[PDB]
Amino acid sequence: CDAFVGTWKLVSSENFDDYMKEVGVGFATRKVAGMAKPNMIISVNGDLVTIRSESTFKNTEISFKLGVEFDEETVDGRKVKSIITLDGGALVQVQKWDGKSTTIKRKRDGDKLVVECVMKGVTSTRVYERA
Ligand SMILES: CCCCCCCC/C=C\CCCCCCCC(=O)O
Repeated sequence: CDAFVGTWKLVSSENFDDYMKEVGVGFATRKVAGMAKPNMIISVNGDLVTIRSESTFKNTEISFKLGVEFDEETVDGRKVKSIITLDGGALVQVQKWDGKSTTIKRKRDGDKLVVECVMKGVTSTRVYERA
């Protein structure tokens, strides 16, 4: 997960609003949340990985052990159970809440960090470049 370490900047987003809507995010949040060009800061300390997202709207931060389920309060306000594992070079995150589930995969693609989100078939792709 050292290949993910660093600060990243959003450079392109595709279908993110559709994803949020499939997730159930409210109109206001979707608008403000989508307005953003958040920075993602990933760091590793021992077996604890931290993924931070910063923007003018809201900052988020989760610290976890890969493979151990934990509580996460998403940027849109959901309180979910997340599990993040390292598979094939990608960080695969699954969030579960109110009987629903969504997958967020973070992978390295060339010199970029690509975030793919999936909810009920609706998928969004966000590309980040080193800040
Ligand atoms: C309202 C969105 C809820 C889902 C948030 C998780 C998005 C994961 C995918 C790509 C990283 C996007 C940047 C992090 C979200 C913060 C957005 C913000 O408020 O600036």
